[PDB]
Amino acid sequence: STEIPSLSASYANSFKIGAAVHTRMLQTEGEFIAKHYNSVTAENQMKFEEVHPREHEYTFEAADEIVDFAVARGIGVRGHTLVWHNQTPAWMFEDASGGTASREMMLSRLKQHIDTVVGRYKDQIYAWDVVNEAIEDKTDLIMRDTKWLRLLGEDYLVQAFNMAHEADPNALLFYNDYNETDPVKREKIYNLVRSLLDQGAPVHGIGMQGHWNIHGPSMDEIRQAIERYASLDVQLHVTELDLSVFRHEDQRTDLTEPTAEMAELQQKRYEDIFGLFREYRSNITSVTFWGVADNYTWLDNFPVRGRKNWPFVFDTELQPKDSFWRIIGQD
Ligand SMILES: O[C@@H]1[C@@H](O)[C@H](NCc2ccc(Oc3ccccc3)cc2)C=C[C@H]1O
Repeated sequence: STEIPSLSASYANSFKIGAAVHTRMLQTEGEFIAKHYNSVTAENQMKFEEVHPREHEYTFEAADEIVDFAVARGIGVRGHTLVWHNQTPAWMFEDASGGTASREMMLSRLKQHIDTVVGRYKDQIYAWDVVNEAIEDKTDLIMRDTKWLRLLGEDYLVQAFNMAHEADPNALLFYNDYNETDPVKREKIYNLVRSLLDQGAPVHGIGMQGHWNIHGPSMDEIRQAIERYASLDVQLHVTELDLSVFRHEDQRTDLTEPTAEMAELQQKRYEDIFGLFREYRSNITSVTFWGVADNYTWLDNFPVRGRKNWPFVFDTELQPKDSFWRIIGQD
């Protein structure tokens, strides 16, 4: 579209290159997106609260527009989170008295939601994040204490995957999570999917969120996670990749642009990462960035409200950053 090669095309024989999108960027960044991405994920417009605000009311307008945009351009679409403890309306977990919904209610409601959401795009979504972030970060805790686990039951994951698989048996069903490289959590995610496959659950892939930063995880840590998850004979997708220039609970806030140090480390960081992905392209079939360009990122408001970040290879003006050129695939 100017002087830079299509990022997605440079990986056409390696793995998809995708981005998290929102309908608001389609009428302005649609061309840029179609040029550089052969996959898209709705950042939020396909989550439970966004498509099923009320029990008897579905609002698919936004998600439908994203799908029409992609499908008409040969662009793949990943469905994000059907079951997650966040961005899920309260009515789903409540009964008529405002009390907690029963197991039977949870099941019938989850069934209807899945059939409607997954069934709507039957054969159009190549991959669905069936369950998102079910494992704890606490060293001594395996399963995250959520309303799905409490009101539906310990088999809520098996339930979710089975219902989604019936709504569309051709879509790849993924289990998505973050801090997937941390040794302790890695083994928990590994044992989860492992146990699921053993139960006969239709889980075909593990989603490595990739919410990393210019300081970690290291190459070796990512390498072990890759090989570990891959050994399960499932596909691996990097679903929400971003490299924050800030660390956890970062105290810095006077930055209008990355420092020279940040820019240098991020550039080298992206190079090493995609170098690693190419090495494992046999296991990785899709790599999605949680955003299009630095002009917008969910990180600008999380975990610090109003703190600008620049975690992508494209800058605020949609121009390729130095990291872009170091990430161009070999096809
Ligand atoms: O849907 C994605 C989601 O999967 C992602 N998880 C990453 C993540 C998970 C937990 C987390 O931890 C906290 C959550 C709330 C409050 C404090 C910490 C921080 C990031 C975030 C972006 C969303 O668009």
